[PDB]
Amino acid sequence: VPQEVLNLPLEKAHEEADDYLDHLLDSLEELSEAHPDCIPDVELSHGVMTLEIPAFGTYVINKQPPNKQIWLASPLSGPNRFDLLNGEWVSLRNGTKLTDILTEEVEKAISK
Amino acid sequence: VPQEVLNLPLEKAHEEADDYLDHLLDSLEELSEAHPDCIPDVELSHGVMTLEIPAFGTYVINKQPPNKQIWLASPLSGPNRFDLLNGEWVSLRNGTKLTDILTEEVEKAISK
Amino acid sequence: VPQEVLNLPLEKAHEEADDYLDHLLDSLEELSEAHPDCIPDVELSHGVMTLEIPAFGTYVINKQPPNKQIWLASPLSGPNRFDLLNGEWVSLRNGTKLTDILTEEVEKAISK
Ligand SMILES: [Co+2]
Ligand SMILES: [Co+2]
Ligand SMILES: [Co+2]
Repeated sequence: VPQEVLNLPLEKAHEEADDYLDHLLDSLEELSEAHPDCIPDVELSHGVMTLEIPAFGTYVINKQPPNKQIWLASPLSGPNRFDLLNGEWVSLRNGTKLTDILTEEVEKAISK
Repeated sequence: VPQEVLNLPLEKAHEEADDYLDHLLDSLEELSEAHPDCIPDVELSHGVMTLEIPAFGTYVINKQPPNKQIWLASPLSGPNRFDLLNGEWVSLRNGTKLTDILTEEVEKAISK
Repeated sequence: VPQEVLNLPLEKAHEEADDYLDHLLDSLEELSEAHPDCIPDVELSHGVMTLEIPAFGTYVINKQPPNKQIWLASPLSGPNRFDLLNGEWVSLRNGTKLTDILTEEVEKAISK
């Protein structure tokens, strides 16, 4: 019934997971230079993001319906799922930032 | 297969968000007296509740499918989304009770 | 587009609730010996598990779509719903492990 809501420059919020992934893509395809191209490819299609790291295998990162929201399948650290706590994404299993998991794993490759 | 469950005075639980909103409506349309009618209207239709506060703009409060459950769009403090912690509703972003956000904002109007 | 993901021995993850319930069933139908058969039956069909405890009434335990995931209806302690925290399931209301609720309630029967 109210109008003084839809004459605002109105907008559907983003999906909180969607926003993480897009920020990860340009953070990661930027890191897709600091390899001797031994982390050669990262692609994101429809909330599925694949990350080729030949040293370990291939990563798959998902948007997922909840008992939680972002799903990580690590060729190295295994599978894990994450939901928002205080505005960072966190393992339901134990509570670790996936930011940290990815961070560590990515840079364990740069060593090689 | 068991009967001694359905000869109980049986009942579908409520939606936890639904219960919050109904409690907010009579808490707020009661506060729709303690204004010099400068918070003139509050309506709740189908899990959408609008709150007119001319001083700031119009509030919209939603039931929402999860990465969390109650969605707040504040003409003043902006958007935010909330899920249950220990039986109160809490910003996924930072962890603040929306009870508090609403409380503060409502009474920042009573000042005027 | 990537193959070196689907020539892995691939697998859909389980539902975190599903895994809890299956572990509860054999933990409970094992306890369906340590009664003077006064906790005579426990059945699990399609993510609905019923538990007959004549002393108190019948329990129903559910897989549920979220503002949380496992739903408990206790003939004794009432209803409650639970989501993962740090890999254990926890009352949204107050934060107690349902493991504990069930544990206590089950063994309050063994007293009799
Ligand atoms: Co969480
Ligand atoms: Co929460
Ligand atoms: Co929780």
